[PDB]
Amino acid sequence: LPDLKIEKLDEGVYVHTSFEEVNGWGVVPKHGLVVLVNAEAYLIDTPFTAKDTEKLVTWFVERGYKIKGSISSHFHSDSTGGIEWLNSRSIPTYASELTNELLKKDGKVQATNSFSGVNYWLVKNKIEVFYPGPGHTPDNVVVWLPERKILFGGCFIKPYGLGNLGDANIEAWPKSAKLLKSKYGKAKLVVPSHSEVGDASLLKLTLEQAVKGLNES
Amino acid sequence: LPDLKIEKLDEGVYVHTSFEEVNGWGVVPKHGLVVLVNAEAYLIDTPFTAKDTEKLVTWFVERGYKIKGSISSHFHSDSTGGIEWLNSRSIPTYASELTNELLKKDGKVQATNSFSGVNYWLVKNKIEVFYPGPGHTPDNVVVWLPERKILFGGCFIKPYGLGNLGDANIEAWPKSAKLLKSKYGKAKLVVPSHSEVGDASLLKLTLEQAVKGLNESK
Ligand SMILES: *C(=O)CCSC(=O)CC[S-]
Ligand SMILES: *C(=O)CCSC(=O)CC[S-]
Ligand SMILES: [Zn+2]
Ligand SMILES: [Zn+2]
Ligand SMILES: [Zn+2]
Ligand SMILES: [Zn+2]
Repeated sequence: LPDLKIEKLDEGVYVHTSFEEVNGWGVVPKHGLVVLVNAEAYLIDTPFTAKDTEKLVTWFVERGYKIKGSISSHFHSDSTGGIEWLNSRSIPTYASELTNELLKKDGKVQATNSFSGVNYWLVKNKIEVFYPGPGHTPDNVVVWLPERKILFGGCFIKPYGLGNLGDANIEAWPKSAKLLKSKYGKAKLVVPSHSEVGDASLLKLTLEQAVKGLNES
Repeated sequence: LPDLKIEKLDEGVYVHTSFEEVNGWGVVPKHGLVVLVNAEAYLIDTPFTAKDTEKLVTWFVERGYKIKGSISSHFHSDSTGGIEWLNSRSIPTYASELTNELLKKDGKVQATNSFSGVNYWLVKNKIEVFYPGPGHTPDNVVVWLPERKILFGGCFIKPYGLGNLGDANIEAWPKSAKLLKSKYGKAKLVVPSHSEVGDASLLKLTLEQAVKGLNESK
């Protein structure tokens, strides 16, 4: 129910929070980012709804920033909710190939541009996308911002509990978390989708929950 | 929904973590400490509920420790949630004079013992309470453990964002963070209520947030 929030996180980096009812978890807040790249902006994950997606887009257009593109970390509606609206406005949308396949599998609108592999540059030297392997979902990817040493973990970063295991790969999660931790331990900030912001320690906490998660199975 | 956990942070120093839903912030983790003193133990902040408080108290008595007393960093329930139970079970509870006055204004059970001023020693040469001035709340105070160079920052230490500003004093917070920074810049470990443990750098980060808070508010 709470209204969308837009808080500046660091120079050129904003955190947008939307809220929505989630079967069994009640009202859950979702964090995404809006990266500024020379008068232009990029959305890292869309708000749950098309309305909040537009409010977000509009908020930044009024501040002088054209929306150059949007990237979704995984297929769950809390990262892809506003893709139909964005595409209708001809705004470039991106998602991994695995993500679009899952979106198509569940009867959802897909991103216009796909990509795959270990690393992919949405924007050279400014916005990099990394795939640690299956965990929260088979397709989950993270977003790295070299300049600000900021990492958007999305729904892969689950420091206090693995949450929604509906599409989780609990067998692979610990291996994927190990990979992510050694790759971005240099992170100054880690932004989770459902937890508050922290540092590189959130990578360790996630690894422990995953490990715990598999043992616990 | 996540269960209460008690992890050893140092020698004679544990970190208790409890969770609870908070409108607008989701499932919020809450850190508090448990300092040991000769088979005795003091509670730094209490879990949200009486039940968690009970499990906490037990885990330690169960280990052969007497619960000498408890102290709450500020009035929000994530610090005073179990004062009712601690009093019921006749256990020494402490809260600042301003804290007990706010608890009383909010129709909440107060702490048996109060205290005022800048510095107050819950335990001389071992446990000290300090009041940096208004910030996260008009009453927030911190706890310093001299014998370990460990400072429990409380909900005043908000290194990556100020958080729930409902009772925050935005104008005063930056000066208080300044005072706090210098006063305890010699900390080896700063423990936040809602973030992971770190070192003195968290004092710097908090100040920056506060300042960005006041500038961002005018
Ligand atoms: C973590 O998964 C907590 C539940 S929020 C949710 O399930 C939305 C899709 S990740
Ligand atoms: C910091 O305030 C994060 C939210 S926790 C809260 O608002 C209740 C205890 S201060
Ligand atoms: Zn998800
Ligand atoms: Zn999610
Ligand atoms: Zn508080
Ligand atoms: Zn708090």
